Amino acid sequence: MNIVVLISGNGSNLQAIIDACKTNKIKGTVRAVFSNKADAFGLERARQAGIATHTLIASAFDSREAYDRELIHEIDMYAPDVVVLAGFMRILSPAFVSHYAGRLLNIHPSLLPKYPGLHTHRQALENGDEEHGTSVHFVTDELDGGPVILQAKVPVFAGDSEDDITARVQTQEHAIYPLVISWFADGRLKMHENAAWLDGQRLPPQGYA
Ligand SMILES: Nc1nc(=O)c2cc(CNc3ccc(C(=O)N[C@@H](CCC(=O)O)C(=O)O)cc3)cnc2[nH]1
Ligand SMILES: NCC(=O)N[C@@H]1O[C@H](COP(=O)([O-])[O-])[C@@H](O)[C@H]1O
Repeated sequence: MNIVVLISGNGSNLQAIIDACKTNKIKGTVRAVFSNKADAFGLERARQAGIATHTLIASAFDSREAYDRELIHEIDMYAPDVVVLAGFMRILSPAFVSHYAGRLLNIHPSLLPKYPGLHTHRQALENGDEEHGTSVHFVTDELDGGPVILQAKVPVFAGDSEDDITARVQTQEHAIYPLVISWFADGRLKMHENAAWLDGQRLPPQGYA
């Protein structure tokens, strides 16, 4: 099974996917890593692991719809079974999402539906929430609002800075994202429009395993 992952930055979630694949905890392999950022450190992590690297700068493209068609064109050389967003900072257009319908996955750092945009850790901190988290979901047109597959909650404390909530949440991501990609790789996980289905069971809105 061919996985390609899209990144915009450090690549710590990418690294976890590579390591799980390597130890066959995921029955499948990362064929290519795409970045929209030429300085993304995740590309050096891909490179050291011997995966194909591709940077595709949108300055160059004149239109959203246009950038996304070159990106579809290049991804499909690797013939992906699943494409996974892991830190990719761009809204994907209806066409992209329509093309990878059912096999497009993302990790969002909030307990969805709660903070469906950017700055979610700072929102948790400023609203004085007890509990923060992370959510793995199927990507849909609706920004950060496709069916949730698995969340992991985290405590937010008191003398807690954004960096502390951030690193605590990232720890959970590194454990639950390889795990839902292996349920996908084993044929367990499916979307049947707007619903996520694990082992034939329609999952509830907040996910769960
Ligand atoms: N269609 C779609 N659905 C999704 O649920 C989705 C999930 C993530 C959502 N992640 C993010 C990450 C960064 C930005 C971001 O930088 N947004 C700015 C810049 C414009 C752009 O994203 O292309 C903005 O104006 O919101 C947006 C969403 C990636 N694209 C998706 N695209
Ligand atoms: N909705 C998009 C988004 O903000 N995603 C977040 O980007 C980070 C990338 O980490 P990494 O570069 O170390 O993998 C991840 O922590 C992920 O939750």
